[PDB]
Amino acid sequence: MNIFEMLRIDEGLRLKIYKDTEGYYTIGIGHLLTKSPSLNAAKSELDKAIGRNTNGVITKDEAEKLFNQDVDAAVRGILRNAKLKPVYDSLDAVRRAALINMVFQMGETGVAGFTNSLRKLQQKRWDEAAVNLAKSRWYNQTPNRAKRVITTFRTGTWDAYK
Ligand SMILES: [Cl-]
Ligand SMILES: [Cl-]
Repeated sequence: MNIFEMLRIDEGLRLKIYKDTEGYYTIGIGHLLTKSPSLNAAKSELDKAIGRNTNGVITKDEAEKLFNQDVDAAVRGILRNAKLKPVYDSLDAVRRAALINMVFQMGETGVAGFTNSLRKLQQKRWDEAAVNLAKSRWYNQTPNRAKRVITTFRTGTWDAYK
């Protein structure tokens, strides 16, 4: 298992523009196009992102491409964030993937706000971090996915994904 497979399971794959769990226009493997309620804006962002007149539909290779760019960027965002980096550097590989998953979902900014949990992760207090992480809008809005990431941080295994 790896970050790519993990996220492909959490986000799924859709080749036509859809609305995500927050009602925002997205495409491919959880690639957010826009927070605007205009399908046109969405289509415009899509064209711009792929580099062609898409008409709201893309190919699988196209989706994979956005996915790679997006994973790459999440990592880079982590490495550039003063709050995130130290945590990521302290973690094992399985656990790093869970952090990446959260940043991909909520952005660097969002995750950087989980101060208490971040501290607990840094300290390697697995159970305590899991409990704190669960006290969040994130958990309450997407509990199944949140449960999987949380278990992942708790166990340092891919169990939640097999
Ligand atoms: Cl892009
Ligand atoms: Cl969920």
